Amino acid sequence: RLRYPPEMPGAEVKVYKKVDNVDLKLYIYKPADWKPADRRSAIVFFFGGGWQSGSPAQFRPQCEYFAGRGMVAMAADYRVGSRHNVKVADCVADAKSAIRWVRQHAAELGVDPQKIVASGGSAGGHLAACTVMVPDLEAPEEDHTISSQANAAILFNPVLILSREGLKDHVPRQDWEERLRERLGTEPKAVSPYHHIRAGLPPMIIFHGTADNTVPFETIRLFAEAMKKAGNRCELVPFEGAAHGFFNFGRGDNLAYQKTLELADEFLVEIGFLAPKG
Ligand SMILES: [Cl-]
Repeated sequence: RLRYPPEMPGAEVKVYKKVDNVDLKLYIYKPADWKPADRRSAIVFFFGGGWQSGSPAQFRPQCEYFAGRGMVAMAADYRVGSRHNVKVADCVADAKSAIRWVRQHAAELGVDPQKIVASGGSAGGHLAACTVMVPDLEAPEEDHTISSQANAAILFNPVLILSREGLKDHVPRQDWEERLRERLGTEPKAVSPYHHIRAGLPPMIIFHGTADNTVPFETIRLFAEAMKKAGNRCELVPFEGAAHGFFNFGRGDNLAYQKTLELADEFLVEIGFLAPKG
């Protein structure tokens, strides 16, 4: 019941990438007092759906929230398996193309090109994480010299471990890695945020349910532990007993929705991307 293509009432629509004969769109929400020479922080949301399905509609409520707070907030479309027959590496390239485009067009968007936040849920959280910390896998036909790298991330139960290398798997299952290579369209490590943990990365906040049966909470704890040891600001907010998707607008009386927004907001204030309320 999440429509594709979404209505996105009140959004300005921009095509950020043309590829395989599809126009990939950003649904852009500006604040009421937006003017062209502004230098606002921006946020780009990537929907979840296993890199197979989903809709930018998922993050419309969050875009409206952050536009109300003075950000240029947007939800990005990206290619997925069920509609475009792509693999995960393609989705990653699209997400990188979105951040590049916003940076490239920062002036006309009224945006500070160094305050661009990547955000998303599950598979889309994975994409957001890739824009912050995984090297580009392919050179774009558009905007070649602009960085794709986001300046911060806000992740809603992301997928962050996509390879089993350097883990405590008791037997070598190189076969599992070969199968992953075929599914992902590249070497699994090359789209596995966990395998790119290093010092000097942009800051992030992660919301994850401790009862998540799709993405184990322990994968996220490992990630955050390692990020902190590398000296990165990586705030892990557990939601005790919560399941995958807990944060969505319309779930559990919107309590987790509201809480994640408050905390994401405080994060952005903490890192200097938003003015304190008032
Ligand atoms: Cl779950």
